Amino acid sequence: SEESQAFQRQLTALIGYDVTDVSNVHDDELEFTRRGLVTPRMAEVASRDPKLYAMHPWVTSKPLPEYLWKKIANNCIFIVIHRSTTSQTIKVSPDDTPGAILQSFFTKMAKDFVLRVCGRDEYLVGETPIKNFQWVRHCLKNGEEIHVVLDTPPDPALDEVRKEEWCDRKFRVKIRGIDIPVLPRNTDLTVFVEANIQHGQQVLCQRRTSPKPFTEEVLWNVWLEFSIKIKDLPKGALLNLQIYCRLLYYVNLLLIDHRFLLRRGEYVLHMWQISGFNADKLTSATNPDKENSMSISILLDNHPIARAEMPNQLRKQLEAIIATDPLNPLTAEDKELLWHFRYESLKHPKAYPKLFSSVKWGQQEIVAKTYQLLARREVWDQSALDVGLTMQLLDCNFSDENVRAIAVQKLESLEDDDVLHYLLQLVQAVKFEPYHDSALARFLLKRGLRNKRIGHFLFWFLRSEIAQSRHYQQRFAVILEAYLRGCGTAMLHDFTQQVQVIEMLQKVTLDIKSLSAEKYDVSSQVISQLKQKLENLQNSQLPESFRVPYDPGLKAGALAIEKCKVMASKKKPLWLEFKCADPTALSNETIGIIFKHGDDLRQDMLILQILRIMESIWETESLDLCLLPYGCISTGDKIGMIEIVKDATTIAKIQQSTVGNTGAFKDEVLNHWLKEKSPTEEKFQAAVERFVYSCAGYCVATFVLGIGDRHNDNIMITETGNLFHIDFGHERVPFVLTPDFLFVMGTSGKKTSPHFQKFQDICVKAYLALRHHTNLLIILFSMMLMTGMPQLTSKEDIEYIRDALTVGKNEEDAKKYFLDQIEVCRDKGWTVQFNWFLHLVL
Ligand SMILES: COc1ccc2c(nc(NC(=O)c3cccnc3)[n+]3cc[nH]c23)c1OC
Repeated sequence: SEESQAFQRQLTALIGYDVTDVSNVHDDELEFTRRGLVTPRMAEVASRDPKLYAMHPWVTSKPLPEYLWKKIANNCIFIVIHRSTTSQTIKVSPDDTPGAILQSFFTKMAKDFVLRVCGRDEYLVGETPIKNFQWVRHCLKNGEEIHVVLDTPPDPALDEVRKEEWCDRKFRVKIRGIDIPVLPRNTDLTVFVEANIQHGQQVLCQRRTSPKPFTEEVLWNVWLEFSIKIKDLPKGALLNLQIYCRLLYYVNLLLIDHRFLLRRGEYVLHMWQISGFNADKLTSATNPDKENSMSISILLDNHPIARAEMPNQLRKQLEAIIATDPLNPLTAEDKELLWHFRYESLKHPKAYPKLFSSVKWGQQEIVAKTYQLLARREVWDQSALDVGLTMQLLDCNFSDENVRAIAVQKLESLEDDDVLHYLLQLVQAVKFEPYHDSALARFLLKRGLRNKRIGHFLFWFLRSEIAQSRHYQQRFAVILEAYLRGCGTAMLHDFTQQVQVIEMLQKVTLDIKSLSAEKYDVSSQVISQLKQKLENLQNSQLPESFRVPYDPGLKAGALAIEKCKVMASKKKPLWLEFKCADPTALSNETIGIIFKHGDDLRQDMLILQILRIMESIWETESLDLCLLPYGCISTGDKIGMIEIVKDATTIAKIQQSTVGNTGAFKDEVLNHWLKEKSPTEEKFQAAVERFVYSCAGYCVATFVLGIGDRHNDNIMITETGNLFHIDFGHERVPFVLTPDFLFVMGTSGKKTSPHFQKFQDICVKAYLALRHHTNLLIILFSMMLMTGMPQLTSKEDIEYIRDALTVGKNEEDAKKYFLDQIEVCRDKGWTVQFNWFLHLVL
């Protein structure tokens, strides 16, 4: 058809990659997966409720934390309804449904409709108590009043989805040879090929070639015989082919394909080059740069596939192995114990990761028995979702389809609320699937299509990776295409505007980093063309309005060209401010966006999301630490959108206003600065308060993730007392608790204080609360390192967090350890901060 072509061309542009193009393939797994995804997509599209889909109530089943109940001192919540220029305030109880509210307002004044929040595409509707809406919980936490407009439900027809048209030999590979157009480097060290049979980052078996000269063309013409039988290869096994002299080049080929056939025949595989363990090392994708890249050539000639009583001290040993954290290596002795007593091990949902990584995947009969084992899934199926546990089964240690589906099965009882929390890490976990079609991919697809807020973020998380990693762009592009094919015409339109806006702003942030070298002075000569360039696009190019990618409820309109600037940084970010598109917005404030180029913007995403998780983990134990994890979305290569928090300034800038000299710091400017911004001694008091919580929150959070040692430049504070770290994109100090912080805390040097006793109190409460979730945190950390960073040590980088969380200690030792950290920051005072300036001559 012809309109099926126009729309494909559309999808391509939304995606930033062409899923039909086939220059860089060697089997049809990608196409097959496009076909396979049609079914679950269509099922979820037919299944979802029109009305609730269009309105996407954002809701939770969690209780209201004690610290938000305190703010309804009366069992009544105030809601303010609007006509056009008229308004009225209604008393309501926290167990009231928005249904029970519209009628008690219609009975109120009486001389069909829905309540949507003023200034936003957000809605209070569906059978949920209003205490349970996220907007309502945000308004309470922030002391703001609930503003809502009476209007019509959005026509569900706007989400119209378009109709779619659619034996016993040992294993052996021959290494023919290697080639690369341009070699010239060091000189001539030897070079060899190493072949691994791999399953779940476990090497089943390994053969090398002879060493030989590193010329632009090397040849071996050898059969490498492996020790494994063909019949013993498990589904998901990779042939991992590596070049040394030392690891220089890698590529992978799936030994068994998406059709359960053994891979046979000739290959010429274009390899990836090491930079100078991580998720990139595992990809089945070949390098698409056919011209510059090293290739290897190989031939595959080789086809069907498809209890009693435990003694006492053994149980103790078993149970002691199970109580161990996810990063304690299992001894051979440990593995046999788990395996031989597998059935006793199946009663402990917690044993599952260690049990399934006690399996000899390279023996067919053992795999069989493992599959018979997972048929008895009573205990697993009946245990409560432990997200931590489930993530472990989706990391690089598990390549078995059946082990990974019981993890995914567990994810099914996450409510949208929790999915949104884990959504980025689940997307990144797609990098550990052996095949493009997975239970995990389909979970994401389904949940994305069932809820617009999940859909939206799923679009950007996938597009973020599609634009910046060649290693996985093909896989993620197929998943996104599948998504965009069922999300609906209103969302496609919405997406199209967002992509147009960031693309236009790219041709801008583009030509501007250029105009002043690295000299930090920003000429008005340079803000000349910025303003000119913005005016340009405003007429007949730049969309009327766009959904703010990191805050999808909010609609940005026209630039406020006057307030736009180029920021002072060595990078040259755009400081952009937009008008709100929504005439019902209560405020007149601008939407400020930093548009930033030339940095790993994905690590900032990873870190910020872990922060949000940490807040929720704190929520489950009734704590509020007033983090401010600002919005931040990667749109493409080295480059994206970042939310500007209002009335906020850098600590550094605060230190450079009164005086600003060369490495000099003052203890009282911050405190004084808070007073000058506080119009009442009251509001001043509320500030010192927020500072104590926010300061402690960042100290703990940041200690734990090992990102605590920051320069002043990258710590901010709001006029209203909220501290917050920025720019996580990659003597020492565990965190930033400097004398200027301590002076706000009404303390100095040796002595104590009321606010400082509190600050220590809150740190300890918060720390030991994360230690209750030790395992979840280690798995997120570990996963972040593998799918997020440069190079990292499978036992060194990752183990930082175990020591940071002080694994294996009683609550008392741990409190001590953390309180010692506070003392370390005290001793060093201004030292490290000063060092930065010192070194700018080293
Ligand atoms: C007045 O200058 C700023 C005001 C608010 C800012 C702000 N910067 C923010 N973030 C950043 O500048 C930033 C840079 C690179 C990577 N991530 C975050 N940031 C995140 C939330 N709010 C803000 C301001 O510039 C220093």
